[PDB]
Amino acid sequence: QSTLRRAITAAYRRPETECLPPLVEAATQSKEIRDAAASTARKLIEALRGKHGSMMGEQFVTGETIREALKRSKELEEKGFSYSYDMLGEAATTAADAERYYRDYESAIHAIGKASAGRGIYEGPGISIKLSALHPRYSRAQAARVMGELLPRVKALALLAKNYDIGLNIDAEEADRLELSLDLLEVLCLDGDLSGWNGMGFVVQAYGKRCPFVLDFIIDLARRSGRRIMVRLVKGAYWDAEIKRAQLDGLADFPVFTRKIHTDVSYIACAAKLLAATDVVFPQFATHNAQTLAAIYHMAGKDFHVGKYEFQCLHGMGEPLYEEVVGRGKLDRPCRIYAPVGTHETLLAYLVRRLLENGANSSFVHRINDPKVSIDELIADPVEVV
Amino acid sequence: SRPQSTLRRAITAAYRRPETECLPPLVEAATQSKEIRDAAASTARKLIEALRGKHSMMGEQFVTGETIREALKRSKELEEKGFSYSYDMLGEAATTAADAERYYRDYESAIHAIGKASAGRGIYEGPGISIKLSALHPRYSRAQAARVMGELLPRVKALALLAKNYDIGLNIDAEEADRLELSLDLLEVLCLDGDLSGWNGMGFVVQAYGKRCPFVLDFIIDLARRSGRRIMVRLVKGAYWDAEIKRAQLDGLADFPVFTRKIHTDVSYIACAAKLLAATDVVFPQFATHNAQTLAAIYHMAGKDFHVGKYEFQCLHGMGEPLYEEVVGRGKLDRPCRIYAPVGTHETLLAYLVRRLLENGANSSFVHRINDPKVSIDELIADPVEVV
Ligand SMILES: Cc1cc2nc3c(=O)[nH]c(=O)nc-3n(C[C@H](O)[C@H](O)[C@H](O)COP(=O)(O)OP(=O)(O)OC[C@H]3O[C@@H](n4cnc5c(N)ncnc54)[C@H](O)[C@@H]3O)c2cc1C
Ligand SMILES: Cc1cc2nc3c(=O)[nH]c(=O)nc-3n(C[C@H](O)[C@H](O)[C@H](O)COP(=O)(O)OP(=O)(O)OC[C@H]3O[C@@H](n4cnc5c(N)ncnc54)[C@H](O)[C@@H]3O)c2cc1C
Ligand SMILES: O=C(O)[C@@H]1CCCO1
Ligand SMILES: O=C(O)[C@@H]1CCCO1
Repeated sequence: QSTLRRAITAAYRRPETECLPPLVEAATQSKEIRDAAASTARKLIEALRGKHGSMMGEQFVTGETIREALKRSKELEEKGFSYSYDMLGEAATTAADAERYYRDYESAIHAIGKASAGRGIYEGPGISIKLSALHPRYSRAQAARVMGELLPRVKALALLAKNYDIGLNIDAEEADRLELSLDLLEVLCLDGDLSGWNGMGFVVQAYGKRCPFVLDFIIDLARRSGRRIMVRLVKGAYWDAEIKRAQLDGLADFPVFTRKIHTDVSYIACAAKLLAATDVVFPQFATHNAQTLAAIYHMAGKDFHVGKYEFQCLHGMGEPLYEEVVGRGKLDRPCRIYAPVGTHETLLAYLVRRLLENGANSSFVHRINDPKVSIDELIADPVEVV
Repeated sequence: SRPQSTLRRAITAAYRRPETECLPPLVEAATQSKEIRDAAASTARKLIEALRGKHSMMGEQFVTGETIREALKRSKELEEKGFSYSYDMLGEAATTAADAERYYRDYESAIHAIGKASAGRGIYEGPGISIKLSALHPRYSRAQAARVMGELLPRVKALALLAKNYDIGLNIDAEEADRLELSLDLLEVLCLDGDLSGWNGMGFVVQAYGKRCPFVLDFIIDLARRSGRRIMVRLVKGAYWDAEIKRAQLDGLADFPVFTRKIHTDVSYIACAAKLLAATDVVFPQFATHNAQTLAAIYHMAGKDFHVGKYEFQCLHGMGEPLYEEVVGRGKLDRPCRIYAPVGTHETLLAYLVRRLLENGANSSFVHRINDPKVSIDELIADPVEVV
């Protein structure tokens, strides 16, 4: 327990109207930055609108096996992309399923680590894992017991990632498991067996009210532990399910925002916090929204080196945008592709979240193709609109 | 004894009966002769081979129109070929009274439009409507059945009266397993309501993935006999499987209200089809499926005697037309098919579209397996009843 942890717990269901003022202030940019970002966003969107899958989900899977996915990665790697591979799987319901997912992650780390061949955590590939894949009652058992049995499995995977010097990211799932996953991150960052490795990564969801306070805790943890934690800032993939759970629970105040523009303001405010902490954390700005991207690109300033920060996108969604970003002819910033690996069976749940993401009228990836939506609207600054 | 005590006790007893105890009577009822199985395999092979010689996640292909007027206009082409329609004004799980009132008015306006378009074609040849009870009562899943019944019954009765006045079909869609009992009690009250006399358009869905399915059918067939209504019965597998599994896990159940082996649902469907085909005097069976093997099995089970009004097939808009173009029509199988036609926009599409992705994306689904290079035609035409 700490002042930083208390701020997280107190924010869990803080009224939405009380959450917004500090985010609005932090997301407010100078006129020079706003004008530059609007110019960059317009250029990106005009390029996107010069560009343009089925329910088999083929668009979203990088390969059936890690061997297949690694072979298919060379073309984009020399263009300036990197990869984070995800062996598909989540919400294990039996011990056998959790054991199989563990074996999949373990085998992937060996293949990815060998393929990395000493490129390190920024220039080379990494892996993403879901804690719900590794424990058979992740959401239905007591958090203390879940973390206790989960810890040795995650530590063993992190030790392999350290052996090869690759990144290992913990994906963020449902809101009620944020606290458990954060306790696990803290144990790992204080574990001397992992010293000298900066590959531990952690996702924080800007649609969540606790997001800035989680970031304060992580930034402080990185600074005191000496681990340069990789922090993937996302909006969030489970919004519809969080709303349904909160409505059923009789909750007046939800753990997530209910207006999309509030999530957008939260993201920019949290990006400002991360960009002020690049000494101690490695921010990873995961977004397909060209306005969000352009804002961060200008907020980050003129100084850049590989390892300072990166962007990220999902395989099958982000390539049109990021082909306008990576490379010396564009913005010369790197992007890491989240690359699902698996069979069609393990793909299904991930596909549902992609459908909720692509099919929502509020999503950038839907609006970019909507004839009713103007470029002027797409480049709007969320602080100015809210 | 309480009215229908034996039939009602059989439904309740089946609710969470162990799967292994449910299956033996279904396997026997679903067993067909070698001669019929050979003929059905030949028909299924032809249908699948056609399904490839003649021929999106965002699901524009699943919605017939944004308004009922638009949907009705777009229906003329397939009606000309011999298809019929059941229109669904998209929307469900009303969270407020205002939402439930909005959906009620959507349905009411749709019945007037569909009824005008029907122009006296009647309940079999002409279009109908499908409704979801969760759209018409706020917190349908949460409120006690006493409060839900007392407010929902007058609304559904009013819609049924409008459908009677135009002589069109009005079908109650089946939703989550925990609302089966309420919906069935509502069906009974409507079927015994003299104000609806002379109209056979009331319809009801039964889900063959549910353990209660044959016992619900027994209750419905008996209800048809005592009410004098020829109840339209849509036999489906079911659309909420993934959600039912998750809910039963969170409910702490040792035995779930749905089957967990996919071929058990197939056996259940065929057994229930045999029961319906033996009761066509008092119910109108509507076999909703996109599975060519299921379709062929029922086509042969039904035998050589057919007339429009005996039974029909059904399919979802954007899924079933390629298969049923090999079914409807004299040179094909000469059997009718009704298309379930959603009407709405992105604001009301989400829940339905999720169920379509889970249906189309699942490795166990026929519509996925037909495009799977690892699945032989032999496997697609195999009778699942012989596996068990
Ligand atoms: C590489 C990568 C990794 C990711 N990892 C994770 C992860 O581990 N865990 C996770 O949960 N997400 C993760 N995400 C995010 C998620 O999968 C979506 O991709 C992301 O939220 C889309 O945001 P955007 O900026 O591209 O799009 P935008 O269109 O700008 O934003 C869409 C987002 O807004 C939010 N939203 C929509 N409607 C509302 C509303 N009414 N009220 C409040 N908020 C709303 C949702 O978060 C939605 O996804 C990841 C994304 C990427 C690109
Ligand atoms: C016109 C029409 C109307 C419909 N109306 C309704 C309705 O009101 N309510 C409703 O719930 N459904 C309804 N359905 C059914 C549902 O929407 C699907 O279309 C249907 O279940 C798919 O069955 P199939 O025979 O086409 O395909 P198949 O591929 O043969 O069967 C797939 C089905 O098997 C079941 N299943 C999958 N995995 C398992 C498993 N592991 N264990 C047990 N069972 C499993 C599911 O029911 C799944 O949909 C309707 C379908 C049609 C065509
Ligand atoms: O699984 C999901 O949908 C998100 C995107 C990638 C990681 O977590
Ligand atoms: O809504 C659904 O998904 C099913 C199919 C049509 C009616 O009920």
